[PDB]
Amino acid sequence: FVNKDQIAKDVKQFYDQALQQAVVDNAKAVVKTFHETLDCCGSSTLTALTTSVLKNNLCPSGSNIISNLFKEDCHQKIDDLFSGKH
Amino acid sequence: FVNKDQIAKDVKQFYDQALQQAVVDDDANNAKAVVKTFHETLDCCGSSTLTALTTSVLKNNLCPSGSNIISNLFKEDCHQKIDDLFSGKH
Repeated sequence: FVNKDQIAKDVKQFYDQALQQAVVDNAKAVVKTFHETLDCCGSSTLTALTTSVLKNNLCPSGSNIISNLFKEDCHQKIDDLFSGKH
Repeated sequence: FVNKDQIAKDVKQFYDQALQQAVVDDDANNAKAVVKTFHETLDCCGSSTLTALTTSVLKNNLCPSGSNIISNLFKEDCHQKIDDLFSGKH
C-alpha cells in the first residue's frame, strides 16, 4: 500500500526541487500551482529560495499568506494534505 | 532523484486507498478526512478507477456541498486533478 509518510516525503522532495528549479534560468508553473493549491509560499528549510519566489511573484496574493509564511509553509501544507487536515 | 511520474501514480493510489476505506469502514475517520481534504483541495469528487463508487461517495457526504451525480459528470475526476497538480496546471 502507499504509505502516508513516504508519499508526503516524496512530494516535499518534488516541491523542493521545483523551487530550486524555478529560481534559475516548467518549474515556475509547478511552484505557482503548489502555492495556489495549498495556500502557502516556500519552505522554512529553504529561506533563500523562498525570498526568490516572493521577489518573482510566485506566491499568491493572501496577507494570511504572509502572516503564516513560515508558520504554515508548503511542507506543513503537504503534510496536512496527506493527514486530512488541510 | 525525484520521479514525477512515480509520485503522481503513488498519490493517485493513496487517494484510492483512502476512498475505498472511507466507504466501507464506518469509523475510518482519518480516511474520510483524507478524501474530503483531497476533494476540497483539488475541487473533485471520486476517481476514474472507482466510477462505480461515486454514488456511495456522495451518500457518505464526502464531496463538497453542491456535488451531485449530474454536476459531477461535467467535472474532471481526482486522478486528473492530481496529474494537473504535478504538471503545474491546477
